[PDB]
Amino acid sequence: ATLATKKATLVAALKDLQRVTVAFSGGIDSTLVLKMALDVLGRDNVTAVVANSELFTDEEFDKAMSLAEELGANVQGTTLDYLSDDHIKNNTPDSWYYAKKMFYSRLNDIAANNGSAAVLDGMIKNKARSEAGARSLLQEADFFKTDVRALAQELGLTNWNKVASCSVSSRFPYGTTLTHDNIAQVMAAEKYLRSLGFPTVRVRFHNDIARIELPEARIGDFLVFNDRVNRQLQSLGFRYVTLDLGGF
Amino acid sequence: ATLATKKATLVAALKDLQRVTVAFSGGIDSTLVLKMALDVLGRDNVTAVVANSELFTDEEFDKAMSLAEELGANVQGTTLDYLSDDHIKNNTPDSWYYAKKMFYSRLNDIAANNGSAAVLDGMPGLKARSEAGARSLLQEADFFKTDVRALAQELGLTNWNKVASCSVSSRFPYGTTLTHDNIAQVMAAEKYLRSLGFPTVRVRFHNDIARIELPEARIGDFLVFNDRVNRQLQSLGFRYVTLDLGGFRSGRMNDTLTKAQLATFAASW
Amino acid sequence: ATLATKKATLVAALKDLQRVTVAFSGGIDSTLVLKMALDVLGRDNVTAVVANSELFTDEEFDKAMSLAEELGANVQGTTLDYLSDDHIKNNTPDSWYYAKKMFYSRLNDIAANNGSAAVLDGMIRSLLQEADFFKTDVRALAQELGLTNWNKVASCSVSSRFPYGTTLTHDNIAQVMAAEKYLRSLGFPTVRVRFHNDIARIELPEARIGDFLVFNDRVNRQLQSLGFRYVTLDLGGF
Amino acid sequence: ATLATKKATLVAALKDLQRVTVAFSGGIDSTLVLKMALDVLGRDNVTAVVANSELFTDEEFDKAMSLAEELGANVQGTTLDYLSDDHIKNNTPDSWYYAKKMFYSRLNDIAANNGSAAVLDGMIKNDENDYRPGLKARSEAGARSLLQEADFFKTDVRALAQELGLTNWNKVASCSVSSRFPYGTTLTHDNIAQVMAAEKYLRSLGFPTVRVRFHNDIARIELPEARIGDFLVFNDRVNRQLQSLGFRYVTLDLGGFR
Amino acid sequence: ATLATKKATLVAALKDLQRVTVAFSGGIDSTLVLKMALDVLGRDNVTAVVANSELFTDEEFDKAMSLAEELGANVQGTTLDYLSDDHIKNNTPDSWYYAKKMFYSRLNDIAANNGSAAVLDGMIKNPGLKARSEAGARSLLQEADFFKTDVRALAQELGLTNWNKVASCSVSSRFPYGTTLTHDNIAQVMAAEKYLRSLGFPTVRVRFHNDIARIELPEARIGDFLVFNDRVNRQLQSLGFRYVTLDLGGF
Amino acid sequence: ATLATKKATLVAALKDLQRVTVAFSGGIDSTLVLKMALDVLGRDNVTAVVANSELFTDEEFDKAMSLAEELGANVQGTTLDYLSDDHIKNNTPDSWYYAKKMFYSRLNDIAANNGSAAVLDGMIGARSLLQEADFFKTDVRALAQELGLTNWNKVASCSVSSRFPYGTTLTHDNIAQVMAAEKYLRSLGFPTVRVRFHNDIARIELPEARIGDFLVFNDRVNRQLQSLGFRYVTLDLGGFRSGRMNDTLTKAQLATFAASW
Repeated sequence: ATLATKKATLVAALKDLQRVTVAFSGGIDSTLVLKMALDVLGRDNVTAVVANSELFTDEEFDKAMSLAEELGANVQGTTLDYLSDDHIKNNTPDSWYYAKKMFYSRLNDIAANNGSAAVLDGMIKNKARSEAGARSLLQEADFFKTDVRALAQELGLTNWNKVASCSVSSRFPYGTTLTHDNIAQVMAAEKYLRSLGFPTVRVRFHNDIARIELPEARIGDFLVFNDRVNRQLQSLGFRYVTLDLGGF
Repeated sequence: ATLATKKATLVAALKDLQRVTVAFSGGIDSTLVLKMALDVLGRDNVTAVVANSELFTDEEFDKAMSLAEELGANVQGTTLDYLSDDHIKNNTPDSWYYAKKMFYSRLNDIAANNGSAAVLDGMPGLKARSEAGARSLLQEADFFKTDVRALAQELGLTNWNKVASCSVSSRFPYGTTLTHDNIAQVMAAEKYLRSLGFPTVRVRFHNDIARIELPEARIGDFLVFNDRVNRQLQSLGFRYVTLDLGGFRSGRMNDTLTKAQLATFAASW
Repeated sequence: ATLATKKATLVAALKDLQRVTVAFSGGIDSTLVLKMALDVLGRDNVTAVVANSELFTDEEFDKAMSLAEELGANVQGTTLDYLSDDHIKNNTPDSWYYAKKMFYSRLNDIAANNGSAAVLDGMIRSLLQEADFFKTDVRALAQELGLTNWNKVASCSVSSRFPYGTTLTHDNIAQVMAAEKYLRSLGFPTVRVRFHNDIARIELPEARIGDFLVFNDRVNRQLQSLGFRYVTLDLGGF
Repeated sequence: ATLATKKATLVAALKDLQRVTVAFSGGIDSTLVLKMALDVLGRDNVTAVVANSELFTDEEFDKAMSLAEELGANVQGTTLDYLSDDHIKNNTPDSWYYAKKMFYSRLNDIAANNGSAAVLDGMIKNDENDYRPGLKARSEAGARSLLQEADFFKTDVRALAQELGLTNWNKVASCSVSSRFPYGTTLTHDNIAQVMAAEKYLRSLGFPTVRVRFHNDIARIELPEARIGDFLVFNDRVNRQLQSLGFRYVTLDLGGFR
Repeated sequence: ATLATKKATLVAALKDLQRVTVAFSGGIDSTLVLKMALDVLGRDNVTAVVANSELFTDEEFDKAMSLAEELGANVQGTTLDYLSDDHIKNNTPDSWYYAKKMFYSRLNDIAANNGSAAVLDGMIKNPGLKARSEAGARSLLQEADFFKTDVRALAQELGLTNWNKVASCSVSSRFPYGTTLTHDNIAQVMAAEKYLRSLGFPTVRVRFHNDIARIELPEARIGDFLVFNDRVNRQLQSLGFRYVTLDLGGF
Repeated sequence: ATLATKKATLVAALKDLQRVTVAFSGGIDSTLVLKMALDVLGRDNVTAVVANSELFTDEEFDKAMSLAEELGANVQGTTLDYLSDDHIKNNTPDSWYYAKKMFYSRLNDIAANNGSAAVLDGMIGARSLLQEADFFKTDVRALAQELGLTNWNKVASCSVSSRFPYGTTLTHDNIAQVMAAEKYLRSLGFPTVRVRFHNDIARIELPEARIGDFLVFNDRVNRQLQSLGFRYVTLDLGGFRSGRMNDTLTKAQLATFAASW
């Protein structure tokens, strides 16, 4: 019922586990888990694992790896072939579930081979995890979003990913099959738009059509880049480069 | 040579035919032929025919019909079912040819049944004009674009369509099947945009996506209508309503370097 | 005149007091005061109080209450009835003064009953100002204690959206407050909806007026449903 | 039927009236009436009348007078006192009626004192009420609207006007300045001048279609929504200039012009 | 006097000349002169002449050529080398006079060689009038006391609707009086303006300040221009400018 | 490889020098250097030196002075007369080098007279310990966050020489004219701006993402910079740092255009 009591619960579960493997995204939640795991169990009893895959960009992978090193953790990257699963490859509405299922399976094999007693993730109290037996100790300790912020300040944590990343699957219609090329073309398209000063952007893939989603308050400033964005996204493989009048 | 020879050639060829049926678009070229037919042959020996179909809007048909009456011609409306032809229904790159062929076939049937000696116009197989026997006396008289203007002013011609019409098939990709509903959907979307003050517009059909083409100089003014256009075309059946950042007739206004880049990009499809 | 020397004076100042009640707005300044009060005097000798009233939004009240607890403070809500004062109710040019009197009277009244030696505020008793904290010193020291979360948008009393002389009502306040919250949700954090009966006069920073065009029709219809008959934008800006 | 048939009706109606007085506003409709009257009856049996008043701008009055002379008409200016009628003075919803009556009453006296058989105006099928737009223009049993009798629509007015080579007219349809004041608000020489000077300034920046709605200390500017994007570069100049004209707040209506 | 009396004067003056050469710019004045010459003397006795040169755009020449042919006139293009005269090339305030002098001299040679009794221009009653009188050209609109009101009234009476309404201006105005005109900087300014007009901005000037282009647009159009910033920048640099700028004062 | 390994190098390099003098501009790089220097050597072994001159604004000098002292450094003002050097006064393409020579010459005299073992600067006789420790721009920000550094100059400062063409002589009047014009533009909400001086022509460079917002200010800027002495006030259609955001083809073309001057 108090932050001390919630932090006490978390420390006790970590002390009980002894050795843990932590799924590290770089957000505040996984940052808080990894820093309490290091403080309670020591550097030699925690392994931070960062997933690298086709559904996320090299930038977020590099940023998550370096943040984990900045916390003083031993960090290990692992690559998942999400496109090997037909639910992900053909993008069904259940694609995220099979991606999380494949991710947590790899984490258990790492945890089994480094002697960890559990895989830890960042999930707090607001499926594929429970099937895997991973533990969300923040959620077991009744951490809400405000308690994550309070404890992060108490431990002097200031640096984490403030932008929540989302799988590139969301830029493709459910029917659409994801390939290594159209994913890369979508990823380069969003990265270019971001470099113009639009941090919140989506390039929705509709075969030959790119449908760009921007916050509507930014579209007026965007006009100066229309021609450059058009030709650049066409060089990336789109035939039509369009702007959604509904916005982001 | 002389414009007097361009008109003399035309006058002699019309006096030659005695009775004619004229394919009337409402454009300057067909306007000019129709009034030369009337002046040379009289009302009782000219039949103006204006096509009505699903590939063009009711506005231009009603506008073309009244203009032919304004010239003093006896006018005939005929309705064509272009979608009965599978080349048109399935929007092949040859669709224009089968549309013209079906049109000239109906004109030849109308002319045979009224007493005309020829069908007149303004300008995969045999040429749809020549296969049917249609005569383009303006081109036979070697009229250039300015001479049509020079003779049209000389004859006091004032009301005609300066807007070049284009078949609604052009808003669908090659291969896409045209339906009565998606045609109506495209037509209502473009008419809505014109009512907001954008006379030059295309709503390109990509199934669930509408791709709007506007002149780039107008896109800044267009933002005030984004939300209204989005919701209006969604009520018309589109799921996503988008604006093409290349504009209407992309590349027509780019610099020399990026005009050739946009050209070779389109040369891949 | 170093941040280390400024913080020592501030820590020492609090130390003398022993027990404090802190006027907590949720901004960076009062957040730094409250967490130095907590660090120096302990949680049981600090009372953070957040004022709620008709002149400020429920959102900033809820946000200030949660932020003070996030620092680990015991937090107390207090409700002020500003409209009970006839100077405030009729929006006189001196309305601010009678509002401040009611505000500090209530905090002094809270401080008297919890044993506090003084009421503290965040102004740049203003111990931040006495220690010569500039805006640059607040940012460095708040980060130094790991503070990242605070209310960055400074609130202003809703009285400013009504002409002097106009009687303030719960409905005209609610109408103005709802109009501003809608506009902020469109991506315009700095906005005023000036109330002129049938006319809403929207003030935006001039650098943002270009971005606003895409929202003209939606803003027009939304504020008409809120009770305005005409919805207008001031060409002079904010 | 055909535009030729509509014009034949008009020619016959003019030949039957022999001598006419034409209420000339300078718009497309009034230009077509005035120039067919001149073409059929000759300059000696047509009197063009252009109204000058406090409710319309001197600019369009000067333009209409020059156009009527340019058309080859004998044109006559007459100044009306709309504000003399208290129904117009106090801007009631029925103000249009007393303005139209006073306007047509003056025209009938001009027609009575020359040899004209009828007052003609520019009113077509559909059309808008010039004092109160949004009330469909209609009737007037004391005047003849030969365009409306011949079933001229707006499209036929263009077609026949181009056919006669008419190019110069006022393309923006004018509306009485009464419409810029709320119902109940009393019209003054100062607030009219204040609104008229404000619209005249806005028109000089390249906005021919504009309304400066008067709300005492508040100016509420109505522009066509398609033009509001162009307006941004003029915000500060318009704010200052309309403030010097007496407004305290200068605002832009997010709904745009009607 | 009445417009009927002025038109009678105009008709009688043309009837007396029998065969004429008309300097045709495409404006209201030159269109009215050319049309009355055709109406009074017939197509076989009128020659329309349109000047082509480096100081004006090919677009205005082509439209002027097309207008004369539309009126039913036999129209003839003639090319003038204005920069061969140093008074013009050095861009002095009197350069326009030497341009007009070279123009009327060529018109006199055309009229001398086709049998015309006079060169006619569009000038009216109320300048570059001195060059006209020295060359003996005739402004019949001004002799008949046509004012602007009479020109417009008669153009309506003859059903004339189409003429060039935008007044063209010599490219010298895009260079300061100190700068001497060369064929390359003229070509550079003309290509830049021709590109800008192609984007939908008919009213534009590209003022030449050596390495700097200063673009003048009507202020009401500057908002529309933003989408073209990058394309205009690189195209005018490829034309030789180092900086491409937009004047915040407008046109 | 790791930020920890680079910071260890940085800590060790400072310990060896024992006492250092830091050239402090207020940017992220020098703020980082000064704060690691203070943490490793203590306030008594590092003196912060901020340059004051006619080529930079009083605002940039005061902010560097307030930031260095707030971090706990002993801060020292030194005034440089850059315009006394004809390479700077006449703005040659190598002018920046003679400005750096005159500044680093003054820093060495302070370093000789305070007992410092080296002059330190922010680069990634002078020592750039960030560059020796293999700090890239990303490592500067990551480590600057680690020490809680929040206040630094986010808009990069640049000598006013850059607003004048090569060959043009700098005067107090044209410098003041450029500084007054940029300060006015900054007050309208454009913190990143350049007013390039071309005698009677002002050429304004803004970040392209901001040019859409600028239209509302056209007339005010035109009149205000005209009162400052310009005859024509213009906006550069390439923007600030042109070509940096263009597409692959037009970034290459603009780099060709820029290379021909």
